[PDB]
Amino acid sequence: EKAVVLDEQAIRRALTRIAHEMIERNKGMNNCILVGIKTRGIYLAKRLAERIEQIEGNKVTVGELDITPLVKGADIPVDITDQKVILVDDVLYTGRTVRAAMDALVDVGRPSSIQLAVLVDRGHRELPIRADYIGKNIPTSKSEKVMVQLSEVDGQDLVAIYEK
Amino acid sequence: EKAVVLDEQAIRRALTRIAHEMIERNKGMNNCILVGIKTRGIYLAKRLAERIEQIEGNKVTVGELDITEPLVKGADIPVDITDQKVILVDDVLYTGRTVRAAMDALVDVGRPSSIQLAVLVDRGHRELPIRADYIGKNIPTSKSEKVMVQLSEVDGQDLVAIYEK
Repeated sequence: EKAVVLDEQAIRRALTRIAHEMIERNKGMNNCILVGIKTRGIYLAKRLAERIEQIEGNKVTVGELDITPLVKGADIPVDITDQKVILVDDVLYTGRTVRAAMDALVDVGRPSSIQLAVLVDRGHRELPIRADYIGKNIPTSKSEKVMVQLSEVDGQDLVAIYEK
Repeated sequence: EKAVVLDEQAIRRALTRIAHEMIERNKGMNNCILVGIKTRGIYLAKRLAERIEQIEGNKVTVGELDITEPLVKGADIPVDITDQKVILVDDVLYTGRTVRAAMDALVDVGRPSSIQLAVLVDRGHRELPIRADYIGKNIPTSKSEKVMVQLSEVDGQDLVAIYEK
């Protein structure tokens, strides 16, 4: 059983607000790198970069990590040394994918700091990891599953909760 | 320049409240392991263990990670942590970089079911998306300030101070 809890318009509004918060907290996002995780993180990062560029007239670099968890691959097209990185995640749940991402980036890139932006936080963390920017908090039971669909890969924009 | 911002009594009152939150969130703390970090984290863990035991009548296992860029020197955790709840105990949370390394050191020894973080003081200025689950006191600071915890077991008295640049 499935329920739609954010529709396209809710997703658009959340991303616009997150982009504003990124401009407020990171001096207009000059020199700060967005790194997507999971399949849909990179597409969220690109959407954010576009919103920021439409305001600041600058270029916001987007990279990605390929994580199962094990970091199996990466594409980060600038040197992140001493730079601000923001991880972009579709759904924050246990935090274990974020931890894998974080350890790889500190180890290989020596950024000055790493923040976390998520479209949805579904709670039930298993590590002391919290998002800095959040589209929507969505309370859940343990047995529920939260999924994000985006235009670029699934063909439409929505967030759904699935029951057991 | 130094300023005392928690005295012995404030520290005692903080630790009593954290022990209560730990009992509420972890089913009375049966089978949950406290792991201290840095020099004073282990002493804070033992104090918490004692307060939880005075209520529950149970045994709360205490372990330690030796961390000195943070480098993990070693560990002493006297039970298997697999599928168990671990709480890291930190004196001062600042950038989160020690806590990051500690989480790595745990996973080296074992595969806990979950890890939480209890800190006496949070001074802000994180550099990683790492936040404490239990907090004695939030102490706002400037970047250039330093926060230090003294405990009786090592320093000879209990206090928290801020040092200016």
